[PDB]
Amino acid sequence: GSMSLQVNLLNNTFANPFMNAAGVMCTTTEELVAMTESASGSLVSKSCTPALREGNPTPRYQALPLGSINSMGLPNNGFDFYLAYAAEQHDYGKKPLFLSMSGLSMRENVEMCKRLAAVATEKGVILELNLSCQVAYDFDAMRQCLTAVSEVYPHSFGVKMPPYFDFAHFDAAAEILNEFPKVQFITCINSIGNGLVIDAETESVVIKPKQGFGGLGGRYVLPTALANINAFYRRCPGKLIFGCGGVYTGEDAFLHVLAGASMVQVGTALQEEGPSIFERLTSELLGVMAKKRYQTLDEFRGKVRTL
Amino acid sequence: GSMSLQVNLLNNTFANPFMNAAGVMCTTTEELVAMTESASGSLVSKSCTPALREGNPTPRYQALPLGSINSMGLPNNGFDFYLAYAAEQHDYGKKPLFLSMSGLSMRENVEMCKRLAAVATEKGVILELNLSCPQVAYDFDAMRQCLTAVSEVYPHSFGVKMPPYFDFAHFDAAAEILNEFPKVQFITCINSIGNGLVIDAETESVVIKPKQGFGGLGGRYVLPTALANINAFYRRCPGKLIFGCGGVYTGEDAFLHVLAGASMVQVGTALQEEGPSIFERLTSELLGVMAKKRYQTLDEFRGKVRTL
Ligand SMILES: Cc1cc2nc3c(=O)[nH]c(=O)nc-3n(C[C@H](O)[C@H](O)[C@H](O)COP(=O)(O)O)c2cc1C
Ligand SMILES: Cc1cc2nc3c(=O)[nH]c(=O)nc-3n(C[C@H](O)[C@H](O)[C@H](O)COP(=O)(O)O)c2cc1C
Ligand SMILES: O=C(O)c1[nH]c(=O)[nH]c(=O)c1[N+](=O)[O-]
Ligand SMILES: O=C(O)c1[nH]c(=O)[nH]c(=O)c1[N+](=O)[O-]
Repeated sequence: GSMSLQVNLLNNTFANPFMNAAGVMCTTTEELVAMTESASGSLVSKSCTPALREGNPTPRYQALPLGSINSMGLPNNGFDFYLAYAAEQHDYGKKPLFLSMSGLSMRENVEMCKRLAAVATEKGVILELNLSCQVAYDFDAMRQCLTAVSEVYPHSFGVKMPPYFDFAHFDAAAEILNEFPKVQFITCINSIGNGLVIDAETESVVIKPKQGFGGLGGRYVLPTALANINAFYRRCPGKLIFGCGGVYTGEDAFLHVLAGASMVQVGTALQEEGPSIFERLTSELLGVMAKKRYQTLDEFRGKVRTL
Repeated sequence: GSMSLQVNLLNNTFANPFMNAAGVMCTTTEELVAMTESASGSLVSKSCTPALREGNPTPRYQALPLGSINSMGLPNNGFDFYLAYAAEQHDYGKKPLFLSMSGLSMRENVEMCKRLAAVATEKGVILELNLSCPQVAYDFDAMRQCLTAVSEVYPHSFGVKMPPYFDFAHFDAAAEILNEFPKVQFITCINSIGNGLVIDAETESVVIKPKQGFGGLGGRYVLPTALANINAFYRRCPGKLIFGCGGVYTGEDAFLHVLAGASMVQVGTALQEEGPSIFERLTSELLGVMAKKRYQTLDEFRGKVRTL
């Protein structure tokens, strides 16, 4: 049986659906290069602000048996850096590039988008707009953010969404997203926000910022991620869903795709394993498909059976 | 060292902080009796509606390696039934009783509370008002109005069962509302992480029937969210007690709930999977944890989680 993890979307061809989750292993040149050199089908740069940010005091990330918790504080090299990477450095012959943007205000997103436009046009970098860096838990702030970006940014882009936890919210968020035809992918999900990990041995939290509260990733978040992927897969039929959350194995990735994911992003697992993980994941996902007699992702994407 | 899991709150003494989570093993008489006969410090009856509800088509619960997912649909024997249990059958000599209430409207809650009042007065049953039934607690206006309406007609302290929140803006907003109501003397954090979707890779299907497979997550999945909420509310509602609920499988998990601020610790998924004998193991495990850590009482470390 001939098989393929190839994905075609956004006027690009991807060798496989895998890419890093924004913020994981994608902050520095070396990381971006490592992601480019990896087996991943794509990569996305660390969510950027107009200027570099040191981020939060450490420890600000902690790997856990069931995932991770982090309150990084948006450390990044600043927009110029990621723009320059996209404009001059990235080898688009190897794989497409997503640039994650997380302006701390509408104005910042507008100004970065205005500059990104030309690089997107010339080089084909694709914006993933981080709406979940809060913003998308305020549907008005979300609408305004998307409106502003859509107004100034003359390309399709995607949005990185925080998880929602009820249909009213799935419906409200989809309704808004569907109002913006430039939003051509939706990445579900960012962390499950503000969990609190307590180490029983130390009787303390495990990250320093925010009294130990931080975003959960990893095994914790898989059913929430699947819920969100599928929810928006159903509710935004005009749009692609990128899955993100709880992917450690080809099998997990298979679940993302069944739920409706086109690309599958890997955060916590990648953080722990390094970009070699993509060789394992592609292999595993092919293995899963082989055992299940699938040849292409199209054959089961979004086809999760309900009862 | 002499150690105690005793908890004292709302004019009651509890042998230990453990109780079932509302909805787990507390729907029928047999279940309520078993929970009463168990080693638990307390119990709470299945969230009730004014009339019986058969709930959702099955399968509507699935135990999972990392917890559970359910969309039960509020199956319950109806308020009269739980009121009768509280009025006539429950052995208060054994342990205090909580009655979970989940009217589908403000009016329903008001009408039940009107009737619950006398029984609370007479027998000392304590209301846990479910504001997170699959959503009042994700609508702050509704929440305030609901608490106002209930507070108007219910002349007793009670607690509220909250859904998890996921940011400080919501912890603040929720806490601000709850702090407006002095009758709200405890807050139970948390109900399920709502509307997860479990997909069985083997069957390529969801695992519960209602709502296209979407359902509330419990168990290991939810512990850091539960701890976050417990602690968030513990911090923001200093005049209230927090009951922890979410992801408790061991005395160590319970120790974490208490460290985060919990007074009572509710056990849902783990209890579903192990039955009420779990309470002997949990009390034993928590005591063991405390002995190792040189704590004698829950007071000593409740809410004392160290930040960096
Ligand atoms: C250390 C770390 C940094 C992250 N940085 C970003 C980021 O910059 N932008 C973003 O949209 N998400 C960021 N995330 C969230 C991830 O992109 C992903 O949504 C989340 O971790 C769930 O995926 P996982 O379960 O594979 O970890 C970060 C997560 C981690 C753990
Ligand atoms: C089968 C089942 C039924 C439940 N029924 C109720 C209920 O009637 N009222 C309520 O407030 N919560 C209900 N819950 C939520 C639990 O009370 C608890 O908030 C949640 O499961 C998290 O606890 P856990 O991790 O120990 O399962 C139910 C949960 C399960 C799994
Ligand atoms: O703190 C982070 O960098 C972070 N952590 C996350 O888990 N998700 C994010 O979106 C972000 N962010 O700021 O873009
Ligand atoms: O569907 C349930 O019974 C259920 N399941 C939960 O996980 N939480 C609830 O509050 C409720 N409820 O209706 O009261």
